Amino acid sequence: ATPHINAEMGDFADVVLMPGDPLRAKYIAETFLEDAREVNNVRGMLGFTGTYKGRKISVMGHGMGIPSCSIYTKELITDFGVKKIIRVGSCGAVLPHVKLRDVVIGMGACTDSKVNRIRFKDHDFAAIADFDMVRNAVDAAKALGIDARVGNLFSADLFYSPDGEMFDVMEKYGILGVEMEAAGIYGVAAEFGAKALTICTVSDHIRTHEQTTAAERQTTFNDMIKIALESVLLGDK
Amino acid sequence: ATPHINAEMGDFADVVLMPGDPLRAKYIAETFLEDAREVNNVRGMLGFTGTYKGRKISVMGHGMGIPSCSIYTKELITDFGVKKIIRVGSCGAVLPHVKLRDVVIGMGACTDSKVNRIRFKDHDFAAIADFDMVRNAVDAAKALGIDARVGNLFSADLFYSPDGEMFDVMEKYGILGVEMEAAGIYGVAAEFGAKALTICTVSDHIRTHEQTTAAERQTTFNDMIKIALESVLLGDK
Amino acid sequence: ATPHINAEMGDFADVVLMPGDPLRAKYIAETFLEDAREVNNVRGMLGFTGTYKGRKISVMGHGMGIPSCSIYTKELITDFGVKKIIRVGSCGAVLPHVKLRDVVIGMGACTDSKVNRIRFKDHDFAAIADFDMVRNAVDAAKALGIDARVGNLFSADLFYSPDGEMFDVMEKYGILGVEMEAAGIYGVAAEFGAKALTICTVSDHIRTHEQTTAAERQTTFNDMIKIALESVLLGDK
Amino acid sequence: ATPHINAEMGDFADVVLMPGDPLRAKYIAETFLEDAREVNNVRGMLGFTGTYKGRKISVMGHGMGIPSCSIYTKELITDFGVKKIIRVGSCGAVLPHVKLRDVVIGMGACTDSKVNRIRFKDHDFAAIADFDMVRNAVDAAKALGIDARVGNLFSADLFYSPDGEMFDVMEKYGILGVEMEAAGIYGVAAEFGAKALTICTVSDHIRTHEQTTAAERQTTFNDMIKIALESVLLGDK
Amino acid sequence: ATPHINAEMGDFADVVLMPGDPLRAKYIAETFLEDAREVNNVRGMLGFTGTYKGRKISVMGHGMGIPSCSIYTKELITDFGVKKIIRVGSCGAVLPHVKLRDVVIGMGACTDSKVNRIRFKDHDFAAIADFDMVRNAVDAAKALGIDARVGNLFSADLFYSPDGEMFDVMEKYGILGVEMEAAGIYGVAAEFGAKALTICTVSDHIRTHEQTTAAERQTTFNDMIKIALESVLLGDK
Amino acid sequence: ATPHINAEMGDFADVVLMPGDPLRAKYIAETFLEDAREVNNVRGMLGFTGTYKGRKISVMGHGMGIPSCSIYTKELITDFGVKKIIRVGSCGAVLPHVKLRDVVIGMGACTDSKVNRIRFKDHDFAAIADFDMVRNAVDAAKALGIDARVGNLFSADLFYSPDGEMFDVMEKYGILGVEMEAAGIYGVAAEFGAKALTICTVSDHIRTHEQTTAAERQTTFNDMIKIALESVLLGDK
Repeated sequence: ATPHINAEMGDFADVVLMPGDPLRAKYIAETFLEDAREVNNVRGMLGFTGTYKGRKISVMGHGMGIPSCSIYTKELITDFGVKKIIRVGSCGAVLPHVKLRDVVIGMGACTDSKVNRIRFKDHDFAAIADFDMVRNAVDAAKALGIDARVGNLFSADLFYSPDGEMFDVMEKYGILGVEMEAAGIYGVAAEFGAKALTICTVSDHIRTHEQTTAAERQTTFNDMIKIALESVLLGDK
Repeated sequence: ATPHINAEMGDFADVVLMPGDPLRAKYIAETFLEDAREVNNVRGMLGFTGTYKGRKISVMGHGMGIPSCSIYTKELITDFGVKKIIRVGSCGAVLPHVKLRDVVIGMGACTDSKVNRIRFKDHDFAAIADFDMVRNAVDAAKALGIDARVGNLFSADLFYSPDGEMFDVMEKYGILGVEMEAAGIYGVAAEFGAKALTICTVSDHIRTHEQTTAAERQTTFNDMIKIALESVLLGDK
Repeated sequence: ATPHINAEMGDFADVVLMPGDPLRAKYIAETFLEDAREVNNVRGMLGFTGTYKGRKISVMGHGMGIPSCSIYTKELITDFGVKKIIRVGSCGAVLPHVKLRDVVIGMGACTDSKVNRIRFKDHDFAAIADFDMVRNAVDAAKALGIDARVGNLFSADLFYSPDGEMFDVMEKYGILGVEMEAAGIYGVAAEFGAKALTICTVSDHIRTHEQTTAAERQTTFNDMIKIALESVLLGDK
Repeated sequence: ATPHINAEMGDFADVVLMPGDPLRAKYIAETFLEDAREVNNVRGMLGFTGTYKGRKISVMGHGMGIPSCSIYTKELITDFGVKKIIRVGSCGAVLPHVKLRDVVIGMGACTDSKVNRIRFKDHDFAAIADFDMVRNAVDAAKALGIDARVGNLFSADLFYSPDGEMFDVMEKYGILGVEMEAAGIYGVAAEFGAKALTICTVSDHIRTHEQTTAAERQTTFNDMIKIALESVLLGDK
Repeated sequence: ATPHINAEMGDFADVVLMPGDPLRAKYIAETFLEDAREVNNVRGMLGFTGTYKGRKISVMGHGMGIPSCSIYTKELITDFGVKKIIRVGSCGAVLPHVKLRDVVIGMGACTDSKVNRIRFKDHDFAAIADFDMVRNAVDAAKALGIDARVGNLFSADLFYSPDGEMFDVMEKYGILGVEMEAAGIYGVAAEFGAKALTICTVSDHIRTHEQTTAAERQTTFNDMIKIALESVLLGDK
Repeated sequence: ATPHINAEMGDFADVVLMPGDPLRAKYIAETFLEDAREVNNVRGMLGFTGTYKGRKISVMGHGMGIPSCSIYTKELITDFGVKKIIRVGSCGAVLPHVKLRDVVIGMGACTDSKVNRIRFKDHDFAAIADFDMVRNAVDAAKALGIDARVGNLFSADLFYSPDGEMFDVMEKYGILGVEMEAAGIYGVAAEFGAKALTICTVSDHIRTHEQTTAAERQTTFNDMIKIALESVLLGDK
């Protein structure tokens, strides 16, 4: 047990899927995991562990923002022996040619935060994902007939940024999606030596204002989860 | 409703007390408020509205870190008409003379987050609280026989910081307590024209590694909620 | 004696009001103080010490800009035993709802300077005044029928700045007045463990370019100086 | 022609291998390509275009440092239709487990330069390689029996950095090798919408000041050239 | 008349000598100038205009610190048509081979201040002096039998800096002396197209805490003022 | 001897002229030098050593950009005993009055780079030249009938910069010319206690793209070379 996780060593698997919403963690456990048991709920941040096709896989929320997820990722890595972390979430798109429901693989993650600068003596630290985990995800995605876009994500600190012009800048450099924690998870991974990956589904477009229809929204969410779980399977063999 | 709050205009009172833990919000609502009704539950971020000495008071968690609490605070103001936001929580003390169970009123808040610079054209924005709210808290505390320490808090972005040297700097300029969102809340209030204040209690001492036992923890927390509540009543005249 | 102050320990009272202009210090000495004698004049910075209602009080100029006043405050603190510093001055207003002749109290102070960042390892240091000194000033004010505006001031490094847009940002973030040293004084106070406060009178509106007349200037100045002296007495009770 | 390249559009192939040294470019042209011809030489920066297994491929020196390689990469993309760019060079290792002769593939590239921040509104731009090109390079190496290391490189502006503590920070965050231009090339690629990748051989080890011998560097260099040329062929399939 | 100078157009000569102490201005006027009249005295900042060998010259204090001297210089250039400014002052040395009483001419001026960055889009602005004025100052010195040292000065915002480590860096890069306004003057000069220069005598040593004696100081001061005056004559040709 | 220069001790004169292009190095050596012998050719960076009017001098290219020239400069000073470096190149002019074919002497050098900040604890280092070398050049030019302009240059990192606005800020602050390495050389000269100077001729206007013929360029280039060479002889007196 750590200050933010009421669990003991062994209660978590070596790989953890982390959605933002703790309730999404509940859903994944009850929909894709077999014999899933609740391993944590300290601050309502539900966490579960179970088996997917015979492999033990844990699921837990990470809260909103880099500060939130950084805490949870550090403890899991340090006190629970977690080796691989896969974040599953949503992102908004700036690129017009990037449509809704598109699966985005965060090879790297640009950011608004200063976390990386504090760690890297105010130099540019490229927050990147693990090559093998990205590869596995790509291979697992196309196996399901889904075309995933491997590229740059943008981790924002402020969901409500006062700098509108930044969207134009993001588009010019081709960031695939803007979310709020990929870069942080990557910093934490590099610092404590673990492997990480962030997979997102474009839920809404900053330009062509439109969100996914609830039904299709949940369908694509499940496609993403399948992609994640399958990549893990593909990753240990 | 908002993308992070499943409530309607009118479901929230003009004053909202915000602890970090969703479960603490529920505790306050069920122990101090009368006829508390759940008004929010999207990501388990429980929100409740009730009564206190006739005064309509709301309580809701804000999560961990500046980016998390910033989203909720902004939505409560712009979408639910909240006028005053009072953060209740705990902090770590760095100064030798500051002891556990001390009540710290964050008149100002230092931070290593870049959210303020993004807003203030990369200059120094003194994230400060509302004066009358600070004063109201000192009056309520004094009436309760609880001596309060008014000063600067430090909102860290990384609970697990790689820069252990910063604690010395903090001590050097006498920061009363270290926590994770005061600066962001003060940043939001100033941007959207609201009033904010963060009250904290010393739960641990950075230097002399002291922690409050479970019993004291609950006791001091109660004293803190008591202070914030009476504070609001004082501010009505 | 110091390289900037030709006096010995005892020549200065424990509290010292500090106007910008040394000529204004001479004024206060002979208009408000009793038995006030000149204790310093090294660089024209006239310093005086006398009595107000039997309380020993000193008055000395601080020059224009943070680096200037930072020298005098530092020296008074460490070599002349000054406990409280109360800068009394003028400022310009950006907010339309802030009228000429208004007395603004600086609870916090933003700045274009880098001094704070040099001290605070490039982070965000909230340059704040002493709380007790703030309410004391506010109380003295109301005792004279004056309702002071308590908030953020902005200590500019450049009177003639090549950045006009900065005023707009100031307006949206509610800064009450633009002056040039509160931030520095607050930084010094925090570094050497002393208490400080800055009270200003709106001499002009930067937006609606309207200046206070020499007549109004006198009347408001007297009022402010009165407030500062009375607050001191309140702090002795 | 451009101000730095005396060639007509069409003289370069859609893919360009770029070593730091122009003489090494000539070496690759005469040693690995068939019917290679000199397509540029304005400043001794030799540029050749020839064929490899029937595929048209160009080779051109890029010079030392981000400013030098940035000029060339941009011009090739914008005025010569170059689609892919592969930098081949050496790098020094700082991690204990990264041995000499090891082939390092820069999936990402950290940096000392301010070029990225100048493009990215002073935020963190994660300079990354093209996922497909990285994958192809890994497979090409695998087929040849070479175990490639995929990860983060560090592009330094100062070969002789007065800051030696940086090497330890690099070691702490797992950078695989330090060179001088990958981050710049990746920045240009993202700005002008092209594909890039840098492959390096570990020729020196910062910690245990060990270096490769004349024989070791010639042989390992050719292995790298093969991996690059083969990764391209693999990319057309 | 300006917000800080009650003089009128024409009251100032095309060149002004600007010592730090307003009193030194008085001394210069009442020693090196004939028919000198007090054209300014507002904040005790004495400004006189006289004649030196038929050459009309003004002298005026500028206060201590970049913000102070920036105001006076700006107004003198913009409203009083002053074409050349010559700051005369003391400076502490850090280089061992620099001895007390030495005459240092600042061709350039490093700094801690953020004023330049605000002016230069956060880039590095080389705060330099006017060449001809430097060459003339060297010549005047030669004729007077003095060997002046031309190089970099360091204009510090903080006389009581929290980090003495910076002094080692200053030494490392051979800076001749540390004062508090050269960089601000040079910035204003460039911003408005005026010519400026700063001449300093080594009043003390940082490493070897040794201050110059008042006796030596007076004569040295006179030697420097003579240099600055002789140089003005050389520039008129 | 060094990893970037395959020459030996004594093979270089204590002074070295450095054009950007190594082909130019060859040109200068075969047009102005007597018995010039090739001393280095490693990366095609042609270095020569000869005699001009009895005085032994060297010429060597430095490549494009601060990083490249920083490498060569450091090695010449620390490993080959070079006492002074003169960079001979071209620069684009922003000021209207600065005409084509004019000779600009960089007394100081503003920059886009972060190298100086790395060396000067993130403060403003005034990248300046050796005064003596500057005045010798202006004199050599005057003797040749050319009135050189002495002021500030801007050493840019990006030849193809996305921020087109910087050109107006430069214009406002009077920079004489834009180029890519002066601030870097001056930085190395300061770190290793050597003397440097950069002379440039206006090849074209960044504003109105006025382009001069290769013939006029050739001629003007030679004038600059003659000035640089003569100044060296004057430097021996």
